[PDB]
Amino acid sequence: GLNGGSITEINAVTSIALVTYISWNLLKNSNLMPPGISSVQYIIDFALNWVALLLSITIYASEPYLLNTLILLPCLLAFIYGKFTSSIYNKKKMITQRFQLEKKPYITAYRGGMLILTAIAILAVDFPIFPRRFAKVETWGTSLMDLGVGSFVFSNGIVSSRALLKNLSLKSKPSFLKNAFNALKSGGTLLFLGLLRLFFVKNLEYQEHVTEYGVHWNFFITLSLLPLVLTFIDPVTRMVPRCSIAIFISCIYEWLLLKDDRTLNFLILADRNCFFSANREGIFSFLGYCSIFLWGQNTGFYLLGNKPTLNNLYKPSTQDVVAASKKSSTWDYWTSVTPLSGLCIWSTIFLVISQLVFQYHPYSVSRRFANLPYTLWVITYNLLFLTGYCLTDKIFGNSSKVAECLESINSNGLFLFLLANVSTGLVNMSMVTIDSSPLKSFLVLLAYCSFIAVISVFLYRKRIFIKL
Ligand SMILES: Nc1ncccc1-c1cc(Cc2ccc(COc3ccccn3)cc2)no1
Repeated sequence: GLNGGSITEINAVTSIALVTYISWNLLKNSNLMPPGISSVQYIIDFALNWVALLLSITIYASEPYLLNTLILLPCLLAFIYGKFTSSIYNKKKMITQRFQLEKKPYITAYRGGMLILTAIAILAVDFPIFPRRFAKVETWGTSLMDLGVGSFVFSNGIVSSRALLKNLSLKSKPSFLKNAFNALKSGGTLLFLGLLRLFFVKNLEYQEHVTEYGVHWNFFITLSLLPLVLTFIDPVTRMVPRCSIAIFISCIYEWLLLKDDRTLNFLILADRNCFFSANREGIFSFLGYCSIFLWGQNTGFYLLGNKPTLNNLYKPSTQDVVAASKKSSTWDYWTSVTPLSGLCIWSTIFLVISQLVFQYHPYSVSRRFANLPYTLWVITYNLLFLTGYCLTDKIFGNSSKVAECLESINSNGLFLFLLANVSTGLVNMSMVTIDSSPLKSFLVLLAYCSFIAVISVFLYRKRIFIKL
């Protein structure tokens, strides 16, 4: 585990995604780049999106800051050059238009960057050029490979918020059993893949990873099982908002963990004799994952809309606020917000709460147990990133297509993820990784990235979408 590393290094390493996005937008608006599409656009996109992240993670991990400047300062200059070679929105349209869901570019960029980072890190973990401080921690610590799950849960909750809103828009309430069947149909593929991976592990008899998730439990099972519990709870969430339920669950879990020490002693040093004693880690982390999913849904609630609505800060509503504005009170005026102000409010509240909790916590963070500080840290980081991406989108003024690679990876995330896993397995069976000198490993990584990018672009261009 090597105890991991500090958070500030993690933020400095990850900011490269946002820096590259800003540089790409500047290059697009610089007007020098020729109008028709050609090899130049593809080369520039590949260099900006894939090569920069790989350079940040492995070779230039020691000095990230300098790298960022070398990405931003040149492009900006080119921008100005365009501005020297060269010597609408309607309120009535908003009033007349009803409530519909609208896709946003920054969400696509966010998901594409997340998926690319993961795909790179999965293969990069084996080679020696990858720094050892970024490896996953054993019991207590912070590392770059602990934020991958939290981010995924947050994004899935944000996405499911749109299904919630669309269901609410319908005039007839669907039956509860129909909702359960829809959840089962959604989770069937993940459950089937989990069982297949379990059987493949039986056949492999590979190395033990018991402390990670237990004898039988796995990430796919939890991902498939979350929605069923959410639909079971939704009846209660009708009477009180989701945020209060998440707070209550987290408080109960933390009190149970902290009131005494025998619970920790049993959770850490117990024998594996019966089934419950065999898979304790996954069962106990399920509560934290549920809390993260709930907060992600609540955050996406007002983000995924197209126009401001009444009390969209914590509740799904489709009505209009201007009619209320004739005699709007203080509460109705404060709570009904546009996406940016709501993001800012939640960000500040979570920052202050996280600072207090980190100040007065006796233990450290832990991924195995998914205690309170871990969830707080994940939520605060994700909120900050999302606010940055929204601010960039707003200042650049584009509203109402992001780079090609981001859209291509976003379209077929699951299939490309499985293909990436298969390719990493094959390349590991190909050669001995720990032997390779740095240049050879870098060349191998470059070839693998090129192959994946070519496959993704070819799949997207022919308009073929595969769902597994
Ligand atoms: N190894 C894994 N296994 C299973 C699951 C996941 C992972 C995993 C993937 C990563 C790469 C990574 C993704 C997301 C983020 C934070 O989110 C954003 C959003 C926008 C821009 C930049 N980052 C950091 C780092 N690290 O770990």
